[PDB]
Amino acid sequence: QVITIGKHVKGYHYIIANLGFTDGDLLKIQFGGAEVSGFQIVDYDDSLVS
Amino acid sequence: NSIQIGGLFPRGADQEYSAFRVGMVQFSTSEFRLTPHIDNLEVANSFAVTNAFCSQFSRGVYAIFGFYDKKSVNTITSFCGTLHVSFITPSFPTDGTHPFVIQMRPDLKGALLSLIEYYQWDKFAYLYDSDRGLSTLQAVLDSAAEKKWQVTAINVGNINNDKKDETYRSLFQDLELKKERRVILDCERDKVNDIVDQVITIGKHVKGYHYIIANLGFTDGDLLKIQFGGAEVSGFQIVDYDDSLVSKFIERWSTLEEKEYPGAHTATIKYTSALTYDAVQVMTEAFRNLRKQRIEISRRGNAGDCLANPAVPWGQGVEIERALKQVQVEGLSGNIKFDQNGKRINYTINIMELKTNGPRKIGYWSEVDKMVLTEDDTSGLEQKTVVVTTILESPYVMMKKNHEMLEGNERYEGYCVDLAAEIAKHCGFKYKLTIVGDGKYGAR
Amino acid sequence: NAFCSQFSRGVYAIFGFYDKKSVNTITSFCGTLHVSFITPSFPTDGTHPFVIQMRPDLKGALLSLIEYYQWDKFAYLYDSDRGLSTLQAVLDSAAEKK
Repeated sequence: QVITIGKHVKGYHYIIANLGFTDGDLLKIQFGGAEVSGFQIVDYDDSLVS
Repeated sequence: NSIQIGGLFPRGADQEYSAFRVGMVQFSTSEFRLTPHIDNLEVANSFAVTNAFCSQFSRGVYAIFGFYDKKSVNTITSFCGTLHVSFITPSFPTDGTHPFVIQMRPDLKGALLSLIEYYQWDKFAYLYDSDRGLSTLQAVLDSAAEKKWQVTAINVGNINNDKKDETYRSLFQDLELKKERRVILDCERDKVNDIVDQVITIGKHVKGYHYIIANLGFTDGDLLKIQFGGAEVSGFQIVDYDDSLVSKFIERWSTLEEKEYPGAHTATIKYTSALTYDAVQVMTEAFRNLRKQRIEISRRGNAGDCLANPAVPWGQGVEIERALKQVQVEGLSGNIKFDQNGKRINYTINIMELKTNGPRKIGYWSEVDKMVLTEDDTSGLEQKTVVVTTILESPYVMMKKNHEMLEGNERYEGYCVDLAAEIAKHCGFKYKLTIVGDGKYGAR
Repeated sequence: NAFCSQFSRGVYAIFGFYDKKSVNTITSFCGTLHVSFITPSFPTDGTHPFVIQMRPDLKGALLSLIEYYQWDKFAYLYDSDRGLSTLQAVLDSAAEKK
């Protein structure tokens, strides 16, 4: 609904409050203009993870 | 009289071919009938055009119908002038005035150059694809040279699909080198549906941008995802849905079976499909008139070789074409008339601009009467000039010496005249300077 | 008819000129009938098989020459009858080179 009204442009900023910040669709607003930041409890670069 | 006709469809035009069959259901009359030699074949290979053309010549059909390619437009003109075979197309308009060539798509350029001037533009980009022809592209640069316009033209359709993600990101940054706000798009509806998604991907649908779609089915694509974007997108309709004859057909169209007619169990229709349905209305009227004229078309279907040297023509098809251009009926495109070349006249296209409710009409453009807006003042809020009362006083309110040539708030000068701007500067309103009647300051 | 004549002759190579109205014709047959054709006329656009051409391209030298003359603004008269690929090509660089 944000990208519907186009509020992903430069000047906006968004913060997601969970641990799987990378779980949802981040791709459609990857090139939006705003800045979206979050967290990981899980690092994918670990051996035991990989 | 079931008459040998010829029909060549590009593979995929099934809604049109359904709408062809609807007009075949609708406009087939009692006495004379049609022998549809349907050719659902590709349009790219002119050899494949050729063998299918010589097939119906070997069939000796009395009319050929269907679409054509820009690669095959010089092919079919090289034969319809040659073999004297009257062909009818709904596809894009031709350039050269060719005989035995009938076309159903009206021109767009006269309304469009009106619309730019109606929007009163000076500088804009212009994306386009070569595959539809370039006569519009050639035409606009002429007026742009005349109207000193600064036009950026970029062909886009030769980009492959396999990289059709980053080329655009490369592309619109190049438009942001000049930071463009005014874009005219002229491609396919699907190409529009390709590119509009990439715009909303990078979010260039916000306020400040403006887009113009160069087709007749401006309302065909997804307008919904950018209905609430911020930019302004405007276009045209050859087909007005509010007509009775239209709405009757909509009741017929939507009630069709999707399996019995693919792509027909829908609310609205392609305007291409409308010209298909309009053509048979003409095409029955054509064979209607030669029986009213009592003209026999009694010629064999054994027309010989198309490579007969020389292939002898037959002048009844001259008279067939002669009776075509006198046809004036009412269809989904409305009133239709021809020139001496089969090119359409006496047509009128409306202007449709996407709004919050959706698309809406503001005006038309007749074929000769230019862009006349049709006037619906739905602006329920309009910023009223407020009433500023005062009285003539040096140095507060003094008449300008040339108040006669001047007008309104300019005729009044003095100290307070400066101040009235400042509050209007600060409080943003509009106003009108008015004078007290009796010339008194005021007492009970 | 002249093409099908030499096909009826079954000649081993066809040679000569062509039109911009017939360029889509001959490509629609040399790809089809697999007949190697050679032209000296203007260069083609699509990479077509069985199509041999003798005229080299002009656009790479010409865009060099404008930059060699270091230009910014100019008129450009042209005729459609030779093709328009040069016209399409220059507007791309003109958009790039403002």
